[PDB]
Amino acid sequence: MLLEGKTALVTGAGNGIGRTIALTYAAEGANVVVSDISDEWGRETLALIEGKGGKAVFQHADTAHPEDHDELIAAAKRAFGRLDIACNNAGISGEFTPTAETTDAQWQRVIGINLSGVFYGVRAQIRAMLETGGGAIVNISSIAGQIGIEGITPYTAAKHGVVGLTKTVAWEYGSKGIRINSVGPAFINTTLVQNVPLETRRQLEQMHALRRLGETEEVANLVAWLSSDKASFVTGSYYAVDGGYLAR
Amino acid sequence: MLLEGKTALVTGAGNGIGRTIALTYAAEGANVVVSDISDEWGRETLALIEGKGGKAVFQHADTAHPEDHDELIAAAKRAFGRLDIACNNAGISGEFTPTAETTDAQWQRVIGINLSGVFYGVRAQIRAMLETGGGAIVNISSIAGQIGIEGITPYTAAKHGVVGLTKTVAWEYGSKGIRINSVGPAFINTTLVQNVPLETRRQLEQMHALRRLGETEEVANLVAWLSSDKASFVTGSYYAVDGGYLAR
Amino acid sequence: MLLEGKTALVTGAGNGIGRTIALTYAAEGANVVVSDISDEWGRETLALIEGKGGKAVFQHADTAHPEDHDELIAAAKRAFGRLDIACNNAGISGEFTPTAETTDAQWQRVIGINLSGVFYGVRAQIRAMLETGGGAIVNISSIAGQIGIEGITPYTAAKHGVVGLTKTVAWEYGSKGIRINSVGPAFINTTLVQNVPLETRRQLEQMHALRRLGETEEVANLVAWLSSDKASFVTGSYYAVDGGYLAR
Amino acid sequence: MLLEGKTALVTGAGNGIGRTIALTYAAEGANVVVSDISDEWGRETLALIEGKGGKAVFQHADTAHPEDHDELIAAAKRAFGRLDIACNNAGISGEFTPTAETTDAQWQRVIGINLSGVFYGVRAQIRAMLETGGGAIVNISSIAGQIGIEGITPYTAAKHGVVGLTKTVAWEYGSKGIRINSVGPAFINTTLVQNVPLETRRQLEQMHALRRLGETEEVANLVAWLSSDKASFVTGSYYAVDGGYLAR
Ligand SMILES: [Mg+2]
Ligand SMILES: [Mg+2]
Repeated sequence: MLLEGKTALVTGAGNGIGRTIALTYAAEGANVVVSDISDEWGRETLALIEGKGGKAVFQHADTAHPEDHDELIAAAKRAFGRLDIACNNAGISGEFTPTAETTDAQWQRVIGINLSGVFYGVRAQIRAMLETGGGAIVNISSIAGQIGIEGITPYTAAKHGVVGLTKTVAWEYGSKGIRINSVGPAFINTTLVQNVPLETRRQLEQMHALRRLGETEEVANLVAWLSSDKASFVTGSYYAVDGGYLAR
Repeated sequence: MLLEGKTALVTGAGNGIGRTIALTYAAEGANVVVSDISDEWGRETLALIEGKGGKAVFQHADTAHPEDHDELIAAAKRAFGRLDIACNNAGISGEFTPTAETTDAQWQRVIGINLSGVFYGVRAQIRAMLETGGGAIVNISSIAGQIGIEGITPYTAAKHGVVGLTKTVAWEYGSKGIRINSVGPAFINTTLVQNVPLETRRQLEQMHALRRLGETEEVANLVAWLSSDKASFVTGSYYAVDGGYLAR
Repeated sequence: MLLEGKTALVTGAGNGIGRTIALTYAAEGANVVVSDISDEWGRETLALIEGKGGKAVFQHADTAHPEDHDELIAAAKRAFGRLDIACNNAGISGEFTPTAETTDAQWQRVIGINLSGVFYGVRAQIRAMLETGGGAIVNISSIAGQIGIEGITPYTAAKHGVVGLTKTVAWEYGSKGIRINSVGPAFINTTLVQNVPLETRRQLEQMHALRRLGETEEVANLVAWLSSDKASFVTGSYYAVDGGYLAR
Repeated sequence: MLLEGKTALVTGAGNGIGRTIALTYAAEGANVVVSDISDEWGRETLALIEGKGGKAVFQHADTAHPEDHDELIAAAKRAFGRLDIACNNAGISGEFTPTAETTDAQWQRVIGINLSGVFYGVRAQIRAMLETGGGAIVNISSIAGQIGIEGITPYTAAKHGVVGLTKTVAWEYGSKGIRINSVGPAFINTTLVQNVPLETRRQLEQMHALRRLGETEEVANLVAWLSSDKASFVTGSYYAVDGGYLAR
């Protein structure tokens, strides 16, 4: 086990990559504070964990609301005594819309969830970890944190911004035992990409060196490693899980 | 003359890098729409342009307000008939504050000006330029768009976000006559920077391979070149003007 | 056990990072072909592996000689029957010498070992792995594959070259069952580094966000993970183990 | 004029991007030392320059031979008194060959010309510039200095290596007034790409945001700017001229 005895929080854990991250953290021996804006999906992730003999609680949060992060910290300390690990996993892309046609609401919503929500989490997490001797934070960025993808200017800006805030936090808090890294998935086999046409999926697949999409466990495995004491010299860094996407 | 007969917009043109960009645009023959949140400062840059025989007007805009960008486009159209070039110069980093102590207001203000304001500007500028055959946009990022600087998490996030949205927009509009690139200054001898102790400047200087700080004209020269038809194969890219800061 | 039943080759395995990589591979259950230019050092690493109950052999190779790579493949095939994993660990930077004073012999030696030797190894390893269904290759680069370090132009060139050839090979062989990635250590507490003055180490330490040097096990842990089936969506990519060095 | 009164050397100047660089340097007012391994092509470039009223000489060099660089320096000092500017422009890709099939001679030849030849030039140039108060060096890298291109492992490694050696030289010599930068062209309309099929050229074109190939003047214009006093805060940096290639 990678994470025996450690307490981990995961945001956006009711579905997709966040759900797998939560399940993997618990399989690696972590106590997990599952969070999602959906109570139904969040509680289902919790039930998944408990059904496999893991230790977890569910706490609702809208990560775009600063105040909800304090409730997350509170839940961790109350259930498990300390926060060792946090994963800021978040929103989706939004709809594909050219920049000239992108509305204020699209820009604001994507920025809110995928960038501001990460800052608010990271700020609360740091505070908590500083009390119990440090810890490890992983921010889920994207390949869109390194390259651009047409139609999703807001997400690209957000995901780049996550890569940046990882860098400055690493230097601000490295002395004090907080590691922080970003993870950059490419296209992963989750709901949204499952609903598009075989032709479009083949097109996406062909943008990867491995010529397939990734699985959520392939991302989670990385996240779990970066969250572990095996990663103790790893901070301020972007870790792709991109099947070679960025390499061409 | 790199820019004879062109019409350029410069945001944050009231002082520092943005003032010099505006002057250098006029010196290279462009008509200039001077913008700034401060009307007094914006009017001053206009006065310096006009003093040398340049053609310019001033138009107030709060670039954090989406609607004010329409007034800038309109001013360009009213004074000179079209928009050929835009430089989104944006602002400053705010006070150095570690992430765990950075307030909601700090985060929201710096994001709003240095990231959202650039998106609202790029959006408006694309729309305008598409009416008359295209043009060139230069976004001023920072070294902070590529590395972290302790104490300015919000600015680092924003400036990384700027590098990302440049990439997307370049692919979205590359066939439609629009080039867009980002510029990454390091520490530049502005009035703000001038006042810090010879010791602290000696510390900033030593972070550059040239072992000095840059001048605003060294930034503006690059911006002018990137805005010109000499740069006709240059798009989607980040151009440091950093005296070697990123190279170590 | 990340690597049960796998057979791994490690070059430059006689000491430092390469010795620890080899041990950690054996500890994770792989058979290990130990290689090094120094037979005494290579035999020592073999002895430490065998002492713990690991399965290993030693095979001399000068990795700068293309033909010696054939002897390494053959040793893997003779002792364990196939090659599943290879780590091209390569060497050291040589003496710090400014570019204008760097000799032909310095340039040619460092390029030969740290760049050409990696290409000859990757070439041989690809050929071998293609015979039995594929495998995983990890190239040890450096922070010097992403930034410059004064006095080691040849090493900087080589280590950047390693990051590049990783990218190409990943696309060339990604459909044929081969993953390849690069690892970028910063300054690591090897015997070489251990002997430098507490002052000079304090200067190297301060260049890392963790404000210390790394341990060879912190590098090897990453290498082992990247060599394993947990890393099944990871290819073409650079994975720092740099304690935050690149983040400023 | 950008370069009035300055003396510039260009390598690989008998054809393609190097020839255009030479012609542009001379149009910008520089005295030019044209160099190529082909005397015939080299002398034709010289005649082009002289026919437009420029000042230049031709000096043969094989840039893979260290000794030939001393002859280049000697020619500059003898004809024009000093070296202000140098452009290390070089070889070609070689044949497209998968890594497992690439021979020792292919790896050695491409590395020799595109990497070692750049180091040997840079080493000689530094020495010369240090005598007359510094200057500016531009290294022609490629998009292959940032990404991988299947079939050209040697060129990818070489072009990455050029990006790296630019970084360390910038820091070693920034104090002493030497600027050094790399330029990264994408696919440019030169002989080799002119001879491939419309279908293949359309495929290449489609890898650029501008959806066309670049022209040699678009590259030279950049090189000339980076070689000029307008670029005085620009060093250690990679400047794409890639039509947006790297941005996706
Ligand atoms: Mg790409
Ligand atoms: Mg740095």
